[PDB]
Amino acid sequence: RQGCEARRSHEHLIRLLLEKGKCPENGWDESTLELFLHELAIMDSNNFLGNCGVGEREGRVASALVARRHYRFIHGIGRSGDISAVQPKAAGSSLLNKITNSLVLDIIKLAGVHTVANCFVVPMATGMSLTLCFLTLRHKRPKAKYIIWPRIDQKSCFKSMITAGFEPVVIENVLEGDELRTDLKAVEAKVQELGPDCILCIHSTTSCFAPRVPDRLEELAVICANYDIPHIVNNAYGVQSSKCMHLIQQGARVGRIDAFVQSLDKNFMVPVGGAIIAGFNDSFIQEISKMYPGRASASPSLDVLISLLSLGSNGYKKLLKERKEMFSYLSNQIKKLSEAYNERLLHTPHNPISLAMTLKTLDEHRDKAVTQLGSMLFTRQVSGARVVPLGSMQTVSGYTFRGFMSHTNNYPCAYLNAASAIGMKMQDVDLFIKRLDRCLKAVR
Amino acid sequence: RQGCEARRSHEHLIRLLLEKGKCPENGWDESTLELFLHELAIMDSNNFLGNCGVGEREGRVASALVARRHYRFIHGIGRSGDISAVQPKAAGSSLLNKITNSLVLDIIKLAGVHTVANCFVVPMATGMSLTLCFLTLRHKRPKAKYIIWPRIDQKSCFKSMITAGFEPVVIENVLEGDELRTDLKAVEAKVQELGPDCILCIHSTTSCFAPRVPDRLEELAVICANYDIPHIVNNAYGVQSSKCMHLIQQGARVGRIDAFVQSLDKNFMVPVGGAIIAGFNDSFIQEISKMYPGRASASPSLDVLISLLSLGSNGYKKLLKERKEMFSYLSNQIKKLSEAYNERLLHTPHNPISLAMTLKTLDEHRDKAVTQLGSMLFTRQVSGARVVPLGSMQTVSGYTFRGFMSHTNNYPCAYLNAASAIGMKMQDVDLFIKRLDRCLKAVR
Amino acid sequence: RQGCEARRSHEHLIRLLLEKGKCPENGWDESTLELFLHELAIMDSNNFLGNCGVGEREGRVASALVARRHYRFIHGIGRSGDISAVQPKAAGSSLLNKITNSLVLDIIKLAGVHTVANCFVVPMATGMSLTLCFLTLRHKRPKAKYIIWPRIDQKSCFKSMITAGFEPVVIENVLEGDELRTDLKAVEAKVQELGPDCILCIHSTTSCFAPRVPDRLEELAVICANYDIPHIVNNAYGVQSSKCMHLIQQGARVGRIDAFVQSLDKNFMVPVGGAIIAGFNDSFIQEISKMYPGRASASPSLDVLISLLSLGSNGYKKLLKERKEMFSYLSNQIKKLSEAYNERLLHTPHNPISLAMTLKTLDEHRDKAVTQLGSMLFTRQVSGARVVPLGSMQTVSGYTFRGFMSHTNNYPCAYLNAASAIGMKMQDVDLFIKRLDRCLKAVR
Amino acid sequence: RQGCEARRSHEHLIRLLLEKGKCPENGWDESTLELFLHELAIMDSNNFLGNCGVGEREGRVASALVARRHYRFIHGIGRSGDISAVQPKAAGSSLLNKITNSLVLDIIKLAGVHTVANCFVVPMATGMSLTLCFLTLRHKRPKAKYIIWPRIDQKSCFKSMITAGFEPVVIENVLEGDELRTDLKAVEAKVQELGPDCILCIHSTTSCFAPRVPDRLEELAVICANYDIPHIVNNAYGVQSSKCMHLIQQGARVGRIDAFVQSLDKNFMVPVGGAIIAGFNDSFIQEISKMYPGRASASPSLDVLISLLSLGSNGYKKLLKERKEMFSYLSNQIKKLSEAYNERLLHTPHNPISLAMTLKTLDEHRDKAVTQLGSMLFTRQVSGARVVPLGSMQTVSGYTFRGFMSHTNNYPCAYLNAASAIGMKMQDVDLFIKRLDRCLKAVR
Ligand SMILES: *Cc1c(COP(=O)(O)O)cnc(C)c1O
Ligand SMILES: *Cc1c(COP(=O)(O)O)cnc(C)c1O
Ligand SMILES: *Cc1c(COP(=O)(O)O)cnc(C)c1O
Ligand SMILES: *Cc1c(COP(=O)(O)O)cnc(C)c1O
Repeated sequence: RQGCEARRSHEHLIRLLLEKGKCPENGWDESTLELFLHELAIMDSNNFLGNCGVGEREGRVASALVARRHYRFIHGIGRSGDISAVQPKAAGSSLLNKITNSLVLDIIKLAGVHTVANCFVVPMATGMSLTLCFLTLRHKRPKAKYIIWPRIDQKSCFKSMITAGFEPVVIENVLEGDELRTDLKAVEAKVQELGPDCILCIHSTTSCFAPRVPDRLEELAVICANYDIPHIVNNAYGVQSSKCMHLIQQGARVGRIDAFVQSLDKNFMVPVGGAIIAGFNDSFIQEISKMYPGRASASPSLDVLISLLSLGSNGYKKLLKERKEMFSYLSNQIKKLSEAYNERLLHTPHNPISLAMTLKTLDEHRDKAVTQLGSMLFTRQVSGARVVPLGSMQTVSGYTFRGFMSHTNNYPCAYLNAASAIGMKMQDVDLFIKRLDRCLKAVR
Repeated sequence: RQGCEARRSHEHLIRLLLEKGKCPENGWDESTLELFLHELAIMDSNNFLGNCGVGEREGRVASALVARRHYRFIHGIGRSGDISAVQPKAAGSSLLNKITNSLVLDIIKLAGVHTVANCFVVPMATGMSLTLCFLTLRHKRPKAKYIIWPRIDQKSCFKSMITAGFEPVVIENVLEGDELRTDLKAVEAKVQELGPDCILCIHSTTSCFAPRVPDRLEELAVICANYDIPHIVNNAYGVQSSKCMHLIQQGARVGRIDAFVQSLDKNFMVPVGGAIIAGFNDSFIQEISKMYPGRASASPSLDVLISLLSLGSNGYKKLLKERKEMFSYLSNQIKKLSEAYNERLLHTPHNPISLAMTLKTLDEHRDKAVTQLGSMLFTRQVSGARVVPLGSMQTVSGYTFRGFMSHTNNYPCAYLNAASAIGMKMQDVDLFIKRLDRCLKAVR
Repeated sequence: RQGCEARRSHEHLIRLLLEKGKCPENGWDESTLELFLHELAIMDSNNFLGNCGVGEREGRVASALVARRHYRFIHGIGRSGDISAVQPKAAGSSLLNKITNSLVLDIIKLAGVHTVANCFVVPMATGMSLTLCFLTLRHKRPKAKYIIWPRIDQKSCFKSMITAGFEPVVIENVLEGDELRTDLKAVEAKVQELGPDCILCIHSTTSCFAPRVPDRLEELAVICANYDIPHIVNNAYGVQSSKCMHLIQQGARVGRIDAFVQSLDKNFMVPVGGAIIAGFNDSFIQEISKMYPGRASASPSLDVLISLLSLGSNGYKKLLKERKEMFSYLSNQIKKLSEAYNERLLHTPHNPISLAMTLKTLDEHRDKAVTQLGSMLFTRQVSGARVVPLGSMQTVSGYTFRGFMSHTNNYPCAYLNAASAIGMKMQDVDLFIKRLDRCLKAVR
Repeated sequence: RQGCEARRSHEHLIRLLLEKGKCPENGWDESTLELFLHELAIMDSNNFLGNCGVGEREGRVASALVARRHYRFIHGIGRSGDISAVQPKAAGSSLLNKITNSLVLDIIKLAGVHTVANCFVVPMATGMSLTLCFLTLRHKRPKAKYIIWPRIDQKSCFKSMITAGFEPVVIENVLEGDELRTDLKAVEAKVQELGPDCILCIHSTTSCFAPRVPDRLEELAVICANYDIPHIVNNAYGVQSSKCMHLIQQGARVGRIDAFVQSLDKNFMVPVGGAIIAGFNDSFIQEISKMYPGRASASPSLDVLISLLSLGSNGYKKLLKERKEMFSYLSNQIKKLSEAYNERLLHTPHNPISLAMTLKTLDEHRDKAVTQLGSMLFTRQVSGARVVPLGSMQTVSGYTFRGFMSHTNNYPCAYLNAASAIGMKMQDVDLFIKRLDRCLKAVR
């Protein structure tokens, strides 16, 4: 009796997801969730009882291990041409995809950009996703050859411009105290020296390693609005930061932001290889969508859908709150640990995720020591702790960087990065701090 | 006693996979396979006991459902810039990826291209994968604007040229009996009318729907070799066909093939969204690899690795043999079924996968009937049976096709497609034939 | 859409199960099966979304891996008063239990005992289930002290009588050709000698190792009926035999059979640990059930339900046909191998499952050759093959057997056992034959 | 590389388990756990790559879903002669069984009975396991006919004596304040009256529903020792109580305790159906084990092994601490709620798990108000909450109880039960309190 009435309780919660398309506040139980997924998957034609297929793409699976791990979703997302089209052979995977995007939109508002208009998950890394942005803009701006780009030493966002077949105009950053920041004069100087006509867009970055900080999106938004140049923001892991997101929201408010791009794995704790393209003008975001040729994996969407339904927005809020606390906590431990070493926490207030500590007391010249500290942390099972020494030469797609990983040619000292990224735990910091200590003692 | 000695038996079979990198002849038991995968996954730093992470990309997972369905592989494939580089934080996923590619190479030889030099799985559809080919060629051929392309009515392979920012030079096909084939005169005519300098490459297609057939790769290979123009073959679902593959092998032999591109889902019965880029010149295939910006999903590779280890090459040989038999069987049933309807099997011998049956006895003009047959098969749970009526106008990225889906502007009659793609079963044909019959009777 | 009409299809198969309680003719698809189970599990109170529990047995599960591997079925079957009883806290578990027993009833009819009245799965193996039968009979026959038992050398069925707290009266078998068959005169003599009121039951055995054969149930059914003594049949792995089953059907037809018991795993290829108790007196089978104190595991019931739902009655029949055929094959092959060694196949026509080959030409007196042969096969990973030398002495629970494993005190010769049990494949026979020959050559 | 040194880490934890047989202090990671299990399962002969089987019990599994959900453990535990015995065909199952019993021994020490000598998991629930105890005692005391049993109203433990084939001698409890406690004088009187040789055992009970409290085991242990009678303790859910456990430890210290039995699920949050039999005479516990006829399910053993390996001893202690605390909380909260309704918390200090609240102010004589209250809570999805009106009459196995569910013939008042059992959360208490108040307001 209370049996089929128990079902209704899960049902109410699924109806709510579909009819409003926002995250649940509290996460779903696994039971509700898997129920939901089986429901969807049986909607796909490959999962019809007594189907017959005489096509070349019938979603036949050879290995039951493969079918089951994908919850029997096989046909991917989109149609032949358009990636945002309801697949006629896959009603269930189409709806998976629709819901997923909707949930992600919901979170992006929740995270600080309450005026975001439209977004979609794309099964590529952030780099290739940025590239798809550029490939779309080419068709809108025939004359353009150049992408203006405030320097940031990440091989993927840089390569994305070159993979799209454009030329990066590398605007160095300005040292303001400890921070490396947008050189607004140099940016406007280039627009004029090259002409709005010849600029594909300005390519800015929020989330980054200190001592760089998030670009001055407000001012760039204004510049772009004025010269009628597209603005594309690399927000790889900025969704988890209130500062980064408000900055984007304020940019949209006073000027022009055409699209911002975020990594799924970095913001949602899922496997690498997916991303979100998002914007404020609905039709442009659709256009980037339609520029994608063919059907794409449904795997990244499924993960994010699974992850958000289990968390609910309250669970994501909790991860965000804890990242903020873990950031303060990591900073204070590094203030304490540095002072003890006559090093200091570099003063980088405009960067809310990443931190840097001086390594001035290390004789890199005589006995490579900054570098020896590098491999030492890796072996001692510390990861994500980046060491940046002086005088790093790296070549990438032909362009040579001087001072690579410091986002500038001559930063005053070598330092060490650490970050409070989402899902970090207090044990992470304490182990890091203890192991760091141990490592320092063995070098100086 | 025979306990730890039982382990050695699985071990021998894993050692064999690694030391030689070819498929097992007979498939592995699931036990060996999952053992193998757990082994690999524990090699990834995110799965180290007592790891600490202070980075922004630590492969943290929020949902255990997500971790487990990916066998705990989280970090994806490649490094920041280069997709073929051993990820230092993911030794296990790097090796997964290496082995996967190696296995796929092994199969491509087994399938008919015994001189293939190098290949790699890429987590994008075939369309975007073709696009990555073009984006790579741009940098090698600065002057090029045009891609010469023997017509084939598939929105994705066509869009791939435009997404890469080039212009498709659409070479119509020549009607030779029932077959639509490469117009070699028109192709060479364009090379000269435009100049080798201005051609990015020739973009040919093997696997396709009848009455088109695989392009004359031999002759095009010669043309491309002569005018020093790159040759890029769309082999979307050709791996499963001995004719298609030998054709590619013969092309490489007498001339120039730079890369050929295949869908994972269509050739290996896995979820959509992945592909294989392959070639004969090692360094070029590496170059396309390095053109990809950022880390990519490891999901498609895992599926193909899982699928091939379970099948072994003998299992794949068996699927291939059965596709050939199911093709004969499907043809004979359609000869019988057509003759009974005063229709006929179109004579399309050079096409080994797809078949077509005349629908001349259908009054599309008066009562849409060809089209009514279309939705009717869909509702009756038949899929992959394509109906192509006369006078189909479709626009795609600006270009309008006249006679769309017939690969020509004025094909002599409407017809119906059916194909023997891999993993098809005799029940598929018989259900198709029965349901087709039922559908015809209700229209004529 | 096509999507929602899809669920309809699976609901149809499920509805049909619930209504008629019969096995599907054709196996269910995994998707339908897992859908079905998820519906059931959400019906247990521990899986309710709003539930709060303040009891001692609330179905709380600590480990997700444990929860998930049992499809979230936690409460077991029954109530502490009866296992046949519906659990108020677990309507889904309760439903699973009823469905299972119903399907199993179906298959017992299918397999040859078309007049079975009642049965139930009990999560104890065949031995303890026989004990549960004797324990029930105790309260029905206060004076009874003895169980009359035609000898079969298997420790579980023998211990069952002692565990139940009764005294086995071992009745020797009578050599007839090569066969060991029931000594009917000796059985009726013991009845007469001890007096019927002192006999708890007669305990017969159908399935058994050659040269023994299924007891003459018809004659025993007659004796039992005439002397008004309970007849309990050990049918551990007789469900897979039309012969054994027909013999039980015949016994019920001509005389008296109170219960027969079968192993879940031996007859249905599920893990060890469950059984089925069946009978013709519905009231009496209910009494054996109600004699069980407390709740019981639902795991074995779940295993068989999954198995029968995936195989369908057609799948199970196929296994039974394949078993018959492998029996002829294994037999012919052993006829052939024995000749080459001047041994022969013992003629045991009345045993449909198990075969015996003479080992008369190995000198166990002079050199363990028989014994060696056993361990030799064991090391070549042949399992099930049983070697029986002359004059084995085994004491079980204080009772000594001469010629243990031969079911008789003095059997003509040493022999080797081999059987065709459900799921055996030709490879099994060929590998066994090849390895036995290699082993025979070694010892000689 | 770092990868191969990784496996080393998990092997270390595994080695430590095998060597010492103790619970890990900190829980295992799933990856280590699943690695471990896979190693074990490949050690069973049914999982051998080269195996051929020609037997009746070869571990063949028809369904992959069944195979996989049991981690490919198929053969069960033991041999048909003894369950403590190593299976030659299943070294991994055999190993799993030994490890499980060892961990469980560890936890029983941990939980308070530090002098336990021996135990084993048996895949029967607590009732049948008590039966297995009486069945063993039969052969040890041929004259014994009676089981002396201080009354506790729970049908499983009562039926266990009857199922075993003995006659319960029900000893009424003595009202002491609000509590029902053992009537020691009446117990010793029955011994004297019936004679020790006619008593199979005395059967006491620790865990139980308030107002009953754990039997005075110390006094009973003394009596039992003096009169040389076996003492069997029903400890169904007492492992989670330091009090109940200390009381068993004390009884063993001062007098005689032959075995005590506990439920797997009630004490370890695994599914229903398993139990643990433990004692201080190692030889005697071995006899209870060897009295089991045949192979048994390994599922319950697997559940607890997974559970204890994931929790670790630290995890289990945390659950026990949380249970104590929720008891105070639930108690204070019930003290508060009762006052508002002019009811009181019955004073039952000696019962550490279960609480009782008076329902003296509801007129069950006039209007089912007590009974209504029960069904009312049931519909608001409160489970475990038990309502006990005055003068309930229940006949179990032909024995009639007055005031059934109250453990006495005439208890002062109707009351409501609530318990803090392992895994209870504050939400449980708050939801129960809120809903009980809403239900109390309704009835009045
Ligand atoms: C499948 C296929 C493609 C690739 O399509 P995607 O959806 O991008 O994988 C291209 N051309 C043809 C003819 C195809 O069949
Ligand atoms: C992660 C990240 C990217 C994107 O890298 P992918 O590997 O392509 O996802 C780009 N720029 C920065 C600063 C990043 O942190
Ligand atoms: C749980 C319980 C039992 C055992 O019940 P089963 O259903 O057989 O596991 C026995 N006595 C008491 C007091 C119990 O609470
Ligand atoms: C299998 C078998 C049994 C039952 O053995 P269990 O291990 O208790 O399941 C009983 N008698 C015979 C002849 C058997 O083969």
